[PDB]
Amino acid sequence: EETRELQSLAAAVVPSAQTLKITDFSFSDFELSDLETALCTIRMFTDLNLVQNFQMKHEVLCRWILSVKKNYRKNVAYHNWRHAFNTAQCMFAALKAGKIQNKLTDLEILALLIAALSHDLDHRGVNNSYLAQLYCHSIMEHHHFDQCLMILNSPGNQILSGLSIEEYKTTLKIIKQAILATDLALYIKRRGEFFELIRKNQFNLEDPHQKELFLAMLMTACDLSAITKPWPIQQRIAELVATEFFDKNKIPSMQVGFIDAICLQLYEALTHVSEDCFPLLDGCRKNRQKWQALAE
Ligand SMILES: CCCOc1ccc(C(=O)CN2CCN(C)CC2)cc1-c1nc(C(C)C)c(Br)c(=O)[nH]1
Ligand SMILES: [Mg+2]
Ligand SMILES: [Zn+2]
Repeated sequence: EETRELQSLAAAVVPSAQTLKITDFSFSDFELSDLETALCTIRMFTDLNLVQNFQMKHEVLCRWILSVKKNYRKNVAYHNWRHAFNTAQCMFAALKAGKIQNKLTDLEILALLIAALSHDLDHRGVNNSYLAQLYCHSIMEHHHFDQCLMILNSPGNQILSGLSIEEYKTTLKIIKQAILATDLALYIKRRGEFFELIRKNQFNLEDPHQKELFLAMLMTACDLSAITKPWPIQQRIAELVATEFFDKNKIPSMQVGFIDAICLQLYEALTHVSEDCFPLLDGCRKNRQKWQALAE
């Protein structure tokens, strides 16, 4: 059943980015099979020039995508492969349609796409604590990175084998920071600086410190990007979140609070960095109006 999936995936035609709607901010996966999401993932790698620039063999990338998909848990309502897949599509869309791609290096883009796909690996649900104890420091995100690394090191799955050891180490580090950044605690701590810098037109991507901060903010933006979706889609994703959160009348005001506290300023900030990411902010504002109206 596994080689069959690999055989079938490796033998399929990969449709264009246009055919697959993968450049749209309003993209939805509900109508896609797992196979189809795997094909969209290949297309994302190829059209970001990653397959070319890093000499990835087709069967290795296919196997890697399948390993990643398999290491999410289907029984988890929201934090599963479709969430990761959606997070990466949003990354792809921000890079392409959002014109973020030109601001970054090839290695940065490679790391971000891998991070996006890998950032919740082996997640067991927000209400699960499976522990050995010992608090935070982003323990879950460290686990996700560890799972990402293990897959990258797996026989037949080494899509980074084409990089030199120096490139490899640099990219692993970007991937690690990128995944660690999806800890909402780290986002809240590092937020203010990002907003402060933009507030004064002080923001500059050339400074390595600010580049790294931006990559962190970008990860969170894609991670949360379901609340930017067209209303019929957001309503449905919110169903999944609600299901995992309690594995419904207070939900509208929760969503408004979430949007106000965490989402709005982020998407406003992103749109400042790049005008073309505006549809994310527009979508987020549109969902605030819908949720608020429900809250009465
Ligand atoms: C849909 C069912 C209810 O979901 C939520 C409920 C509450 C929250 C909050 O963050 C609420 N608190 C309340 C206190 N406040 C300062 C704002 C933050 C987020 C969510 C939420 N989290 C997420 C992600 C972080 C998983 C998404 Br995506 C989402 O659409 N909603
Ligand atoms: Mg996470
Ligand atoms: Zn996530």
